[PDB]
Amino acid sequence: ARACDTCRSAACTVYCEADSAYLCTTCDARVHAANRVASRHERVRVCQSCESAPAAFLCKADAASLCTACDAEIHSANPMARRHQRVPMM
Ligand SMILES: [Zn+2]
Ligand SMILES: [Zn+2]
Ligand SMILES: [Zn+2]
Ligand SMILES: [Zn+2]
Repeated sequence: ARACDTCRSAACTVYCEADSAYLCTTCDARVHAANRVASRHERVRVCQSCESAPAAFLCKADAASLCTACDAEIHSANPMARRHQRVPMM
């Protein structure tokens, strides 16, 4: 798994575009509790397939938030995966 950019001792779980940062859950809380300005940052779950990119699609059938590339790889695999309905997370 991609490491947290601040603590570099835990797997990242969220991605913050404004900070351009992959963060584990505790570092995410510490960074955005710092003040009201930071607390407005919108964050997204890190892809649960590759765990190295921000997720862009939620697939409830797979119970997985996936980045664009993992979403395409997983759902082109075969005709059952191809019918999965995903929710754009934007
Ligand atoms: Zn961390
Ligand atoms: Zn942020
Ligand atoms: Zn991915
Ligand atoms: Zn799926």
